[PDB]
Amino acid sequence: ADRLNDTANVKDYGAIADGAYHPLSERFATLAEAQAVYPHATALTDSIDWAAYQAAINSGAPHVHAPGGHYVMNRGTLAERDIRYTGDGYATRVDFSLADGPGSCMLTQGELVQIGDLSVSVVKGARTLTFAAAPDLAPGDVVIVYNPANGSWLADRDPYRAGEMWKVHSVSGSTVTIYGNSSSVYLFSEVDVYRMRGVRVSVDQMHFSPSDTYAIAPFRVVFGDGVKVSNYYASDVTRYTGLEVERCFDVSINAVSSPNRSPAVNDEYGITISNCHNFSVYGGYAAATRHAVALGGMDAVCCVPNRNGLIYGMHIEGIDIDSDIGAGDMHGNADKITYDNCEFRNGVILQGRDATVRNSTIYGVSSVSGEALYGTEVYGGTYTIENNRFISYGNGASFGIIHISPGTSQREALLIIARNNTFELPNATGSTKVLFLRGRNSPLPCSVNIDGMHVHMAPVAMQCFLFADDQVAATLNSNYLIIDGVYGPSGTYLLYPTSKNAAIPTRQMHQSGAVNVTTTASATVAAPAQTIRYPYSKIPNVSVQVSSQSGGGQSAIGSITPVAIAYNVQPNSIRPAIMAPSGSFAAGGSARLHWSASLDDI
Amino acid sequence: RLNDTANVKDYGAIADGAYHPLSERFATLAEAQAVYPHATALTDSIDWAAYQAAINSGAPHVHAPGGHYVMNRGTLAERDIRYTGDGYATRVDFSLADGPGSCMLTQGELVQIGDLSVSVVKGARTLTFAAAPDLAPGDVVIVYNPANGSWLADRDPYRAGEMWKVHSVSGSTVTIYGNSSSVYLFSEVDVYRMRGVRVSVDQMHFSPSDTYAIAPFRVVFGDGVKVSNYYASDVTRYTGLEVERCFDVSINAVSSPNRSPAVNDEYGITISNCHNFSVYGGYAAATRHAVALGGMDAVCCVPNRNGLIYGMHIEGIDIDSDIGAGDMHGNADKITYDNCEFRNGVILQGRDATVRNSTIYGVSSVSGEALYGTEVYGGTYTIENNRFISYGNGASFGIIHISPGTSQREALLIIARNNTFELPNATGSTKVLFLRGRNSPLPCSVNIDGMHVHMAPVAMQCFLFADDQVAATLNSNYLIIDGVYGPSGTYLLYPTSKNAAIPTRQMHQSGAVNVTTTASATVAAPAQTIRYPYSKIPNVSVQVSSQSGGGQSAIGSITPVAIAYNVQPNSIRPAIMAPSGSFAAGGSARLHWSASLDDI
Amino acid sequence: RLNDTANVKDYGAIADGAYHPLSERFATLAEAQAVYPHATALTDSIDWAAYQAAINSGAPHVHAPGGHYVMNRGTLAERDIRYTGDGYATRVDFSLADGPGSCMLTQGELVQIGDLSVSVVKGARTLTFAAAPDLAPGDVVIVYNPANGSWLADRDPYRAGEMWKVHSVSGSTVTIYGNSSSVYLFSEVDVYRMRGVRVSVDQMHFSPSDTYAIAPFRVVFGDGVKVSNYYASDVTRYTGLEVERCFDVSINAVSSPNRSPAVNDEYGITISNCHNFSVYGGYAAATRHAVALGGMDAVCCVPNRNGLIYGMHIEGIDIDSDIGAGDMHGNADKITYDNCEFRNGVILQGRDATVRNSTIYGVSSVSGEALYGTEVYGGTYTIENNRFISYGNGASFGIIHISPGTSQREALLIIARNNTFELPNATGSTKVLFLRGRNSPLPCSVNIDGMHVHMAPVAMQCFLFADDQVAATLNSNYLIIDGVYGPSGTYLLYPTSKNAAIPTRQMHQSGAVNVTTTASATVAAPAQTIRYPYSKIPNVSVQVSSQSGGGQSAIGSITPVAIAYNVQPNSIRPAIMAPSGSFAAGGSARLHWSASLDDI
Ligand SMILES: [Ca+2]
Ligand SMILES: [Ca+2]
Ligand SMILES: [Ca+2]
Ligand SMILES: [Ca+2]
Ligand SMILES: [Ca+2]
Ligand SMILES: [Ca+2]
Ligand code: NA
Ligand code: NA
Ligand code: NA
Ligand code: NA
Ligand code: NA
Ligand code: NA
Ligand code: NA
Ligand code: NA
Ligand code: NA
Ligand code: NA
Repeated sequence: ADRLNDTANVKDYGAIADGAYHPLSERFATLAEAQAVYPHATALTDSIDWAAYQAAINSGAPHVHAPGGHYVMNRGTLAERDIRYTGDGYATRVDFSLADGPGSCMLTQGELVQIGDLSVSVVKGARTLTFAAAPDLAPGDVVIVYNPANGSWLADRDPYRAGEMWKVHSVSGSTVTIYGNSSSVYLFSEVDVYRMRGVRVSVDQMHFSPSDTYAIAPFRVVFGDGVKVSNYYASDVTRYTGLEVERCFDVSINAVSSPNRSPAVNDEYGITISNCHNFSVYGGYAAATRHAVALGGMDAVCCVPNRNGLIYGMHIEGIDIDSDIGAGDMHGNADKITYDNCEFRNGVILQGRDATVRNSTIYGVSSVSGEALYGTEVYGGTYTIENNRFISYGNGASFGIIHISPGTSQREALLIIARNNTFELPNATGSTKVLFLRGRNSPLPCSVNIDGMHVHMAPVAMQCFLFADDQVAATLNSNYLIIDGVYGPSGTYLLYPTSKNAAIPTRQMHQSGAVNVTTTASATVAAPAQTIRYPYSKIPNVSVQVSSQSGGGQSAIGSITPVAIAYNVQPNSIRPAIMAPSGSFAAGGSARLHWSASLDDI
Repeated sequence: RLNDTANVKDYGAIADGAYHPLSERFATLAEAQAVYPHATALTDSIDWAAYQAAINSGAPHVHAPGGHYVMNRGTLAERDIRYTGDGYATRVDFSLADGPGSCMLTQGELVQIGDLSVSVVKGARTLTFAAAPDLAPGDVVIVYNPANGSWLADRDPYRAGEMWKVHSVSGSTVTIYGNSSSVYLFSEVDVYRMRGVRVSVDQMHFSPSDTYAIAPFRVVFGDGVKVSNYYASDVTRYTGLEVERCFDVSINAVSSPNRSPAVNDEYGITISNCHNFSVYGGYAAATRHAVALGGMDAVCCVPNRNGLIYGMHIEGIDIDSDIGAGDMHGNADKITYDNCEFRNGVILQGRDATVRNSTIYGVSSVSGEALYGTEVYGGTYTIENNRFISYGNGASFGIIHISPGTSQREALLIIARNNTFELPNATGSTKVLFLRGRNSPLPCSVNIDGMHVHMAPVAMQCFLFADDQVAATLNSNYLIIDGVYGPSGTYLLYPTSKNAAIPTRQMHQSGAVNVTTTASATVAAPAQTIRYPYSKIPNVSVQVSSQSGGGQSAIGSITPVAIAYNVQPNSIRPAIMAPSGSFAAGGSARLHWSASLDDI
Repeated sequence: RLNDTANVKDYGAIADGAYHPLSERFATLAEAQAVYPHATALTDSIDWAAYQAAINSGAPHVHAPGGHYVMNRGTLAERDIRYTGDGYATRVDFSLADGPGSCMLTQGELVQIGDLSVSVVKGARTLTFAAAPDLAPGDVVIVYNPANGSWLADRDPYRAGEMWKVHSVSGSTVTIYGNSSSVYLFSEVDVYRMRGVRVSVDQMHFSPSDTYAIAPFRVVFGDGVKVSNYYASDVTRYTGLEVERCFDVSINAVSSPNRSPAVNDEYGITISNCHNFSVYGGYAAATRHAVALGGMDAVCCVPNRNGLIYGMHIEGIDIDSDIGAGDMHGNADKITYDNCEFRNGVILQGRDATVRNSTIYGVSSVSGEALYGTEVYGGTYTIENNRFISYGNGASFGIIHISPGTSQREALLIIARNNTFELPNATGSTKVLFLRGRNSPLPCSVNIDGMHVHMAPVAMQCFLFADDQVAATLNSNYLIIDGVYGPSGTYLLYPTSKNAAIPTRQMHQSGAVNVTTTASATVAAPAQTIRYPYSKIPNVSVQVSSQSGGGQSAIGSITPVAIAYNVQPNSIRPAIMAPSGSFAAGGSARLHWSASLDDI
């Protein structure tokens, strides 16, 4: 920068910003005259507000301030360097309604360039990269490995491609020390390697409205490193999205208010994070037709998964539509994304690998089923669902309240961890399934650990706490199904048994009871069948014992030493009994028959 | 205006910490008014006159450079506005102001619209009006029940109602973002449109009126309100900050202490009748409530709802009528504290109240209640992953004490999972979780799973105490008490006539004891203590092995038949019997036992 | 002051990334000093001279517009101050500065006051002085024990003490916000008053001295410190940011990487002897500790206390002496990490240390320890709702490894509830949680509940290993191991002579096996494997049913009597006996069993 100023105020550069379109023709008779002031002008139709804005950026000033006003922009702006954008709050409205075509937005874009190849394959947990020749990298650069094969992350969509970003600590010869560690295997002959020298971009106290005609965010950062978004507003988001960051590293978004209100067609996102690493979204209010927070991807080099994302302390709202979908998104190109301490009105999506939601209030979508947590684009790894309060008005019948359904694209074993959750299901029926695991010709094991599943307001026996099958295959491939720490209506199966899950090892909650009996003149005195509140999927492991009715001292019953046995054991009932060693009891004696049950295959 | 930023000093402020009346500068009121037309009296301060002049320019951004502004009148803005200062050095001091509006007030728009024609059900995602409504996308629509106590009877201004942002309107049908928490009968509610103001404050320090109880910075009918890097001092009467009847409010990095006498309020920051609010990343301190969640008495004084308070350091002081530093008045629905520190105490009231992930101290009362609530609507009270520390005895009030009354409107469920309790002064009267209905009209049920008591020096009364203070019995669907640890002799549930009929699930326990046979038909082991006694006779098992665990069948010539010879809530005698005849004296065995309750 | 915003370029800075000595502008030192009285030599840089001149103006707000400021001296401010820049483009570079104070320093006031007359107890909420104290509301009062190692003996500067904000003073009694974590004997402590500076920094980039180990931006004796949108680069020696002996510190959206050789420290950001601090919303990276929680050696170098680190991405690198990226030195009390990513490793040390809701990787050592601590005071170490991933073997050091020594001051309780452990390189020597006292003087007790091991390829050594490396026995009140899942053959607790006497509670297990009778008095099933072996003989039940579950009583002419024929820690033989005589061969039954331990 041989720049003349450090802060550029857009109005000093000629902006009118009175909410009307003012072409350069209002001020200049010819294009040549206009270009003598604004060399970047291409036509006299170009708006004065745009010409001024781009002039301010072209000054080189690190800080570009747009004072209060309604800037009517019929072209996008471009910055390719570190920049801090500010306004006066909601009063600074930057409106791209009239802009059309690629780049119809406030775009800031860093540098991405392909570098030399690796000579050593990256393993999971690796903390160095080794190159065939000394790499063109310096401390602080971001290095990206990228697998250009379609679907190399997940086959569900071609742009779901594998790869990863790391910040560079140091370089020694041909070995690069990276911060963090590798989530995945990257074979050296399969991946291309890039260097990202990202731009540091900040936005604060500004309000944007997007193009009416072209689906693009009104403020967009590409190849950012150290991106800061605060106190950011959108309005008239009538097509696509209010904000997007793409192929960025180290992104912090807080106190945003960026609602989408577009027709439900293909996207409809409040804010959009695309192919980013080390991002945080907190302290704000997100709203949309479909996804208030959208975690997606685009189709370009280094379109690697969203990874290492923390979305927390957010109010996340959507609306009822025909094809109901959760307001908190996660597209399948996701790894190590965690929602924590959020409200979802309504619904959350867990997809990709290593997906987590904790400490949240989560509503079922307004479908017949009322699924509150849904995912199909499932890579595998661990899906963690902990300390949430779920509320649904649906029936959980065709799709579960939690519904996780991997398909042929699954790449690793899946483990679903669901611990200490509450489920408020006032419209539950005998078909309701609280957690529904449904493989769709899944190729690898899918296993479940439920521990702490408290169902509130259910008016009748439900189908089950857990439903587990494969819709296509003859059996579900799984290592275990654990169902523990449940509460709900009597008659609700722990696991609904089918031929598809009968072979899978299972652990099912311990249950117990006792019943008073009066003896008959019989060798065996069996209680009537005692109901098991939450039926097992198969005959449980049981105990039975005898005491007095009161718990006072008692040994013999009449002249008989009573021998406790399990006379009948069903998945849903038990008949404890006592037998005489020889002969028969006398009629009229008294006892209490105790029983317990569990399954513990793992 | 020429400038979209108005700097208060550029409008004449002195801001040197002294009172400068306009009479210092102008000989007559007319002369003053020729410069400041808003001036009313020559006593009005120059700092105030400048500040209102700045706002009156219409500038979206009003900046008060460093200085001590001595304001003896309040300021008013009724539009979107961004306020800034230079940090703690920008001190806007309303000490000398008295009367209504003795503050920096920013206020939006609220107007009544037409009535609904369809009752709103729980979970509803549209509203239907009798005629096409005067709403546009982005407006906030508020339903309001003007009947006193229509949320909770405890206080007349605890009225029912709800705010939603408008997505779209088709005919008479409005599509709302989010969903309805409640039933709203169309003949019982009024409907309002709120077109709120976007208000920001950053890098400013306020001091309130000395005489009139009003926050020094107040936003009413805000939408998209942003507060950061905000300080208060000399908060000697009421509060340091208030937002009222706002939607979408974000408060971070605040340092707004209260230090007023304990009388009627004493709030660090105050959130009154707001929806979709967040408070994080800050330090809150007060005499009573460092963070206060309250309400006022005006139209659309609906419950605080959908609130997230997280990552906060929340401090109070010891007072005579001890009360938690983290407040929740009864006009609260779906308020969640997460990852906070409370030195000392939190309150859970209203409906669907939550605290998770927090370090929570007992107040400095005899009882040392750490979590308390009485103005209880119902729904689910969730208490998870906390570490509680109390120096009290938990006797009259529990360490967790939840006590709904006649005002309860829905069944209550208390969920207390994976909590730790550090109770170095526990006694034989200590109750860890005390559910006490006060003539409650509806069921109150409990699920405790994971309750680890540390440092208790003696047997406590119980992990759970559950009763109704007035009624003959407690109305409840279940009491579950599982995953506990504490001193031996502590009841899982303390049994009384008031709770005897309630279905209960109680932690599995077990043991074993070696015995030597006597020349008897029955050989009963000594009484084995049940560490955490049950509320009634448990469901039991008994078995027999060798003492070593090596192979053993017959004992002498006798096939031993395991039985439960006696069972108490606090002990058991497992035994073995001979099928006929007697054992010989001197045989050896080990008798095993287990116990649980599982009514639900 | 003539100025409220001072712009450093208006005060003369060039800031073009080159060193410009004052000699470029002034022929003589007399002329330089006439403009810049603070100039000491003509070699002093123009950028530095301008920056110090801007601070010396008294302006509350000092703005450094975009530029690369080449500072060959440090700056000093001793008052409330707001620093701003234009973002990453404002680069304040102290590379060329050397010696003490080679940084942007802002420092408040600390003075010794009068002594206490009453010892402070745990939970105390007032302080009583021998004479009326020199304190006012809002001040911070600090008690300090100057004896070396008075917090932990491990290091001399780990001294006891505490900070509180003053609410009010009545005679000689001070009312404090919050409460006392500790006992402070009045004869052992000195008392100080801290009148801290309110300091803010936003939108700035720093680089440190090349030669002297000091943060480039440093606050000492701050109160209400605010850091946001802060960057560092070329952190080649020590750290990018440090706050020291501050109260109420909020740090968000920082990007401050360290990249120094692994020698003695290597910290991204550093918090030293602070209270009521929060770090959130950012990205921290370093050679050793991305977030460093340490201390210095000076008066009032009290423990870090009441700290919340949340929603952070925390990264380190592989080094020879692997160490966790999320630090906690032993001088820590009530520090909580929540909802963070650790690539790789976290440390829990001091007292009352917590990590929840986090994704935690094992460091790149042979053992792959993910959570480590040895400078252990005691209290409660809470580990909840985490997902651990390690590529190590957990053999010499556990995945979680907590190892108090002789310096331990209070009983230790480790609470590990609902964690998941991904251990693809686990072996028969792997220990998930390893408690290892090193001649510990006080009890160390464990509650594991919910420990789910994923990807382990073989039986591990144990879920819990607990011993003392030095003493003949481990001093402990209890070891609870519940809610586990992992490979078959993995011990719940690995038994040794050192832990054999400790009360234990171990997960309930069960099974069943079909048998066909022989012509025998006793029909025993073969040994049934217990998936997770107990540390000693479990408490068992056994029963008999039909194989189908259909009705069955007698087996031929025999009433079957269930017994525990053999019980080992790792297997069981349920059996049935005839009361007299023998079964006939060829009858059918199903023998059920269960097991648990519940000493506590
Ligand atoms: Ca669209
Ligand atoms: Ca629908
Ligand atoms: Ca008051
Ligand atoms: Ca008190
Ligand atoms: Ca160093
Ligand atoms: Ca290493
Ligand atoms: Na022309
Ligand atoms: Na119910
Ligand atoms: Na008004
Ligand atoms: Na209108
Ligand atoms: Na309208
Ligand atoms: Na009232
Ligand atoms: Na009405
Ligand atoms: Na034998
Ligand atoms: Na040092
Ligand atoms: Na028996």
